[PDB]
Amino acid sequence: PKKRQELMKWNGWGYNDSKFFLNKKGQLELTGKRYPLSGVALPTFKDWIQNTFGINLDHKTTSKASLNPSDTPPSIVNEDFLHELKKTNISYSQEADDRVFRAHGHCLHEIFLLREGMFERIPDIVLWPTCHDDVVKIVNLACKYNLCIIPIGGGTSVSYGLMCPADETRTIISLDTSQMNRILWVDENNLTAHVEAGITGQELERQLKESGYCTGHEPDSLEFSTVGGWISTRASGMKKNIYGNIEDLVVHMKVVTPRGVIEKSCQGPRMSTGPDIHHFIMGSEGTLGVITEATIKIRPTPEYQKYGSVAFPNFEQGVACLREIAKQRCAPASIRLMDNQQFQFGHAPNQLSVATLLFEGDREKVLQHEKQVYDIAAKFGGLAAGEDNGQRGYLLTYVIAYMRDLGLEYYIIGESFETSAPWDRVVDLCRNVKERIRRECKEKGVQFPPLSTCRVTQTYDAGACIYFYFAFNYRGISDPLAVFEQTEAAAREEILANGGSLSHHHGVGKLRKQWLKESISDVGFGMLKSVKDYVDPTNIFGNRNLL
Amino acid sequence: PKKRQELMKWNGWGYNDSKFFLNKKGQLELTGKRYPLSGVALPTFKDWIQNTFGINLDHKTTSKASLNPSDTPPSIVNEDFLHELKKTNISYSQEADDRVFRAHGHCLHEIFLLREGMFERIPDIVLWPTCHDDVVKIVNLACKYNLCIIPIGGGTSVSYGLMCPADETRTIISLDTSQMNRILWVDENNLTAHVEAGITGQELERQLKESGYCTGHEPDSLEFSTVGGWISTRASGMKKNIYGNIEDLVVHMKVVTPRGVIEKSCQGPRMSTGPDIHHFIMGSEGTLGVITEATIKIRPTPEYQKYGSVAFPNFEQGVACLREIAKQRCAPASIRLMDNQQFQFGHALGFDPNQLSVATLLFEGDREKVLQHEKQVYDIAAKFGGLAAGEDNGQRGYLLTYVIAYMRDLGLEYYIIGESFETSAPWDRVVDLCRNVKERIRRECKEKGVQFPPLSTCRVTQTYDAGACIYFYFAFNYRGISDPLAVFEQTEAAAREEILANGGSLSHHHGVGKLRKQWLKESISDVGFGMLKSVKDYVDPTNIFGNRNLL
Ligand SMILES: Cc1cc2nc3c(=O)[nH]c(=O)nc-3n(C[C@H](O)[C@H](O)[C@H](O)COP(=O)(O)OP(=O)(O)OC[C@H]3O[C@@H](n4cnc5c(N)ncnc54)[C@H](O)[C@@H]3O)c2cc1C
Ligand SMILES: Cc1cc2nc3c(=O)[nH]c(=O)nc-3n(C[C@H](O)[C@H](O)[C@H](O)COP(=O)(O)OP(=O)(O)OC[C@H]3O[C@@H](n4cnc5c(N)ncnc54)[C@H](O)[C@@H]3O)c2cc1C
Ligand SMILES: CCCCCC[C@H]1C(=O)O[C@H](C)[C@H](NC(=O)c2cccc(NC=O)c2O)C(=O)O[C@@H](C)[C@@H]1OC(=O)CC(C)C
Ligand SMILES: CCCCCC[C@H]1C(=O)O[C@H](C)[C@H](NC(=O)c2cccc(NC=O)c2O)C(=O)O[C@@H](C)[C@@H]1OC(=O)CC(C)C
Repeated sequence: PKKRQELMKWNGWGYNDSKFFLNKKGQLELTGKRYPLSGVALPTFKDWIQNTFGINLDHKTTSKASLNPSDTPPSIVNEDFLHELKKTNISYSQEADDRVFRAHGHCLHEIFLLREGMFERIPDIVLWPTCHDDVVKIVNLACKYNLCIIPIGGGTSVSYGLMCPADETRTIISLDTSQMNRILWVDENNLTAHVEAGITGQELERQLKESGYCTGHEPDSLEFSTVGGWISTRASGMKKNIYGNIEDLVVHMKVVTPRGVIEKSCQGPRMSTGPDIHHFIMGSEGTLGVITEATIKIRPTPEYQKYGSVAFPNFEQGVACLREIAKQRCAPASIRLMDNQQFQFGHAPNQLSVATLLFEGDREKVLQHEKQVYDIAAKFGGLAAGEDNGQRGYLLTYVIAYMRDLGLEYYIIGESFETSAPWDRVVDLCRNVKERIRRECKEKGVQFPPLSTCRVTQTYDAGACIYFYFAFNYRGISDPLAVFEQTEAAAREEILANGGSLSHHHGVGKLRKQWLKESISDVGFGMLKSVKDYVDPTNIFGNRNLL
Repeated sequence: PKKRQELMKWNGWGYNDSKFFLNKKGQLELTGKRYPLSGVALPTFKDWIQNTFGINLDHKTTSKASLNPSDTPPSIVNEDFLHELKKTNISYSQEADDRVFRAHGHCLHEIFLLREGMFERIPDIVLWPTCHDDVVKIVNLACKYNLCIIPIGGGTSVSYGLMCPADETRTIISLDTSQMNRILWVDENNLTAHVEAGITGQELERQLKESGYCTGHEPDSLEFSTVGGWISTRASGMKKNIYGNIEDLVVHMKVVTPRGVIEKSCQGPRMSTGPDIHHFIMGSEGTLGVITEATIKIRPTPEYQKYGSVAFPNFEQGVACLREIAKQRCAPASIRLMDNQQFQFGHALGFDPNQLSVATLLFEGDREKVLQHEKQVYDIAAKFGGLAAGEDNGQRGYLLTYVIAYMRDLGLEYYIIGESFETSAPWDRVVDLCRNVKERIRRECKEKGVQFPPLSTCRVTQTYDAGACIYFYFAFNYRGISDPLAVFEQTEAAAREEILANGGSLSHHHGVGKLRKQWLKESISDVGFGMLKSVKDYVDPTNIFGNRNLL
C-alpha cells in the first residue's frame, strides 16, 4: 500500500494490529494474530518491567494518536514541475500523512518526536515510481527544477538516514520505492534473482520459496526493509554465516544518478577491473543515486534446521567459546551469546550467560556440525541447555521492536546499538561500554540504574559484532531526549576508544556523521566527497548522510 | 637483493639457475634444484613439442645476450631533487640494468621486446624504501619536484601495469618495495599478520609457518609477487575456496597518497561506515599511491592435505559436475577441470581418450573433514560419469604449477609464442564461452596465415556460487610470419572480444593495466569510469602516480 498508515503505525514500529496491551487478566499480551507470540499472555512480563525500571504501570504517558495537521509544515512545490509530473502518470501525493510517514526512520529520537513534537522539515511531495524508467524521469525532472531527492524504502533506518535537513530550501521529493518491487526473474542455472530494489525481504523470501529458493538474508527489519535499503546501508542479517552479508549476496546492480546510469556489463562472479564500483554504491546511504535493480544470490531452501543452546559459567567463557568456534570456522547459521541479565529476562547464577544456536542445511551435516560445536563448548564449561530452549530464544526476534513502543507508553526510553571489534577487544569493550552507560545516567540525574546489557550476535575471523541495549525510566527528568542523546553519544565514544567500529551494520546516516572522518581518515573522506561531487554535482541527493 | 638480475633472469621468468634445456641424452630438463621437477628428465616432452607445433628442436632463436646499458635512454634527473634524496639515505640507482629490470612485467609482448629489442621508455631512477616513513619522504619529494612514480613489487604484472608510458616526459621513479618486507607482527589472538607490502608470498608463508601459521593465498607467481601487488591487482590464489581471495584476506591497509595517508582507525572484522575505502584501493593498480602495510588474516597450518583426480566422459560433463559441486558448496581447497587436449599432454608425460576431460583436486584441513569432503565430491562426480583416477595422478596434476612460466621462455628459444588469459563468467555461459573462444583463436590464426593450427586449450580454474574462472592457453609456431607480435597482439584482442561477447568478464584476476583499458569504460559504464576518474583527480591531482593503468 501507498498509504502506509492504513496498515502500519505512523508513530511506532510495525503493524497497527500488533501492540502490547494489558489484558482482562492484567497481563501483557500482543494484539493480533500476526506473530507466534500474538495473543500469548506473558504473566511475568509486567513484574519484570516494574522491578527492572521501578514503575507501577499506573500512569501511561499520553501521546498523539494522529498527526496534528496544524503542526505539519506547508508543502512548497513548483507548478511547472507539477505539470510535467502530471504527464508522467507517476503517482504522487502532497498529503501531510504520506509526507510525515516518510520523514523519519526508527531511531528513538524520531519516534519520541512523532509521539510528542513535530519534525523541523519533511518532504514536500512523495512519488511512487514503479520501474527503472520512472526513476530516470524523476531524476531528470529534479535536475531541470533544482529539486532534492531522498529515497526511502522500508523506512526502517536507525541512523537519521531519511531525516530532511532543516535548512534545505529546495522542494524535497521523497522517492518511495515500495511500488518497484518485482522479482524480474529467477535464474535457476546461475542461482541468482534479478529484483527491483523496492521488494521487502519478507516478500522476497515468500516469492522465492514458491520455487524452492531463499536468499537467507534475514535482518530483523525484513518485514519492511528492502533490497535497495540493504545495499544503501550495508545490511547484515541473522544467517550471514551461511548466506553472506549484503556485500557477499549482490552480484550486480543498477543505479540512477544525475550523471547517468551506473551498471556493469557482466554478471560474472568475481572480477579484477579496477576498484570495484559496487563498493562505491554499497553503504552510499541515498547520497548518490537510486538503486533500481539488483541481482542477488539465492540458494535452495535448506533441508533441515535445528535449534540449540548452551549455558556458560560467565560471559567471558562464552566469548572465549565463540572465539574458538570462529577459529575452527564452524559457526552455526546463527549463534548469539547473551549476558546474565538477558538470561534472567529469558528465565521469566548471577554470573552465567547463555548462547542460542540455529543450525541449518543438510540433515546429516547439521548433526555433525552440532556435535562439533557442543564438544568445543564443553571445553569452556559450556553445557547443552536444550533444543527447545534455543528455539524459545529466537521467539522474540520480531517482537522486540514492539516492546520499545510499550516502554514509551510508561515513561521508559530504550534503544539498541551496535559495533564490531577485534576479538581481543570484546571483553573490555562490553564491560566498559556498559559502565559508561550507567555512569552517564547516574551523572545526568537518573533515579534507578538503567537496563544496560550486551550480547555477541555475529562471529567473524577477525572479531565479533556486539549489541548493546540501553533503557531507563525517565519520569520527571527535565529534557529526557537530551539525556538519551548525550548518553548514546557517550556510549559511542566509549565504543570507539575500546577499539570498536562506528557501526557494524546500522550505518552512519546523520547520527554518526561527526565520527566518520576519523573512522576512515581525512583522505578517505575526501575520496567519498570526490565521487559525490562528480556523480551529484549540485547535491540533488540531498539527505546529507555521511559527508 | 636490490640487483635482481644477480639471482633472477633479466629477459625471462624466474631464477637464473632454472631453465629448460636439452640434456646429454637429448631430452628436455629443467636445471638447478629449486622445484620437484628440477633435474628430472622429460623423455617425451621434445616430441610433444614437435608434433604440437610442427618444428624441430634444433634451430635456436638468437636473442640479445645481455642487458646493454647503451641501448637505454639516458637517466635525466633534476640535481636538487638528487641532493635532497642523498640526505635521506634511501638507496637508489640510475644504472641501466636496474632500470630496465623494472620497466616491465611478464606479458608475452614485453618479454619478446626484452629478447630482441628495447622499451620505448624505462624508469630514470630506482628507489628502495625500507619502511612506511621512507615512502612518505619519497612521495613528498615527487610532489615537490614533479616526479612520476611507478610502484614495483615482484614485477610479475601481466597487464602492462609496469610499463612506462612512452610520451611521459617527467623523471619516472621506480619505487621498488622489495626491501620493505617485514612481518611487523603476528597477532595470534585476532589471527592476523601486520606486514609490510613488499614481502613476497614465499617469504610470508615461510615466516608464518615457523609459528605454525599460513595465509593460504597462493597465486602461481607467489615466489615473487608481493602483498602490495596482490592488493593493487586484486589477486586470487589456488586455495581461495578455503582462504578467500585478496579482498577476503585483507583486514586493514595503509596507503601513501600525494594527499596524505589513507587508513581506517579500527580493525573490526566488518563495518558499515559508508562506501568501503579498501575497495577504492584494491584494484587501483598503482594509480593512486603506494600500499605500504596491510593486515592479513592467517590460519593455523592445515592438519592434512590430500590430492585427487577424476576423469569425465567429456569436458561438458566435467563442467556440470563443478557446477553441481559449487551448488552444494563443497568445492575442495582446489579444483581444476582441464580439457581433453590438456589431458593428452599430461598423458604424453570404456572412455574415449580424445573426448575425456580431467579434474585435479586438493583437499586440505582436518583429517576427518577431508575424508567427509572427499566422499561428497566423488559421489557427485559419479553422477556425471566421473570416475576417481587416483591420488598420485592428482598430485602430478599440480607438479607443473611453478614451471609453466619457464616453459614459455623455452618456447621462445624455438620460435614458439605462448600466453595465457583468463576470465570469469556465469555458470550458464561457461560451456559456450569455452567452445567459442578456442575456436575464435584457431580461426584468427588461420586467417592471418599461421602454418599450423595453434595450441588453444582451456581450463576451469575456480568455482563460485555465481560462476567460474576460465583460463585459456594459446601458443603458435611463428617461424616465417612477417610480424609475429602483431599477429599475437591481434589474436589476443580478438579472443578478448569473444570472451566479452560470450558473457565473460574483462578479467578475473590479472587486472586491466594498459593492456585492457580500451574495454574498461564498457565494462563499468561511463559513470563508473567517471567515478574512478574523480577519485584519481582528488587523490593525485598532479598525476604523480603516472603509470596510466585503467583510465
Ligand atoms: C527493529 C529494527 C531491526 C533492524 N534489524 C536490522 C538487522 O538485523 N540488520 C541490519 O542491517 N539492519 C537492521 N535495521 C536497520 C535497517 O532495517 C537497515 O539499515 C535496512 O537496510 C534499511 O532498509 P530500508 O529499505 O528500510 O531502507 P530505508 O530506511 O528506507 O533507507 C535507508 C537509507 O537508504 C537510502 N535508500 C533506501 N532505498 C534506496 C535506494 N533504492 N537507492 C538509494 N538509496 C536508498 C535512504 O535514503 C536511506 O538513507 C533494523 C531496524 C529496525 C528499526
Ligand atoms: C607466471 C605467473 C603466474 C601468475 N599467477 C597469478 C595468480 O595465480 N593469481 C593472480 O591473481 N595473479 C597471477 N599473476 C599476476 C601477478 O603475479 C599478480 O597480479 C600479482 O598480484 C602482481 O604482484 P607483484 O608484487 O608482482 O606486482 P607488480 O607486477 O610489481 O605490480 C603490479 C601492479 O601493482 C602496482 N603495485 C605494485 N606494488 C604496489 C604497492 N605496494 N602499492 C601500490 N601499487 C603497487 C604496480 O604499479 C603495478 O601497477 C601471475 C603472473 C605470472 C607472470
Ligand atoms: C531497539 C529495540 C531494543 C529496545 C531495548 C530494550 C529491550 C531489550 O533489551 O531487548 C533485548 C532484545 C532483550 N532480550 C533479551 O534479554 C533476551 C533474553 C533471552 C532470550 C532472548 N531471545 C530472543 O529471541 C532475548 O531477546 C529484551 O527482550 O529486553 C526487552 C524486554 C527490552 O525492552 C525493555 O525492557 C524496555 C522496553 C519495555 C522499553
Ligand atoms: C605461461 C603461459 C603458457 C602459455 C601456454 C603454453 C603452455 C600451456 O599450455 O600451459 C598449460 C598449463 C599446459 N598444461 C597442461 O596441459 C596440463 C595437463 C595436465 C595436467 C596439468 N597439471 C599441471 O600440474 C597441466 O598443466 C602446459 O603445461 O602446456 C605447456 C607445455 C605450454 O607450453 C608451451 O607449449 C610453450 C612452449 C613449451 C613451446
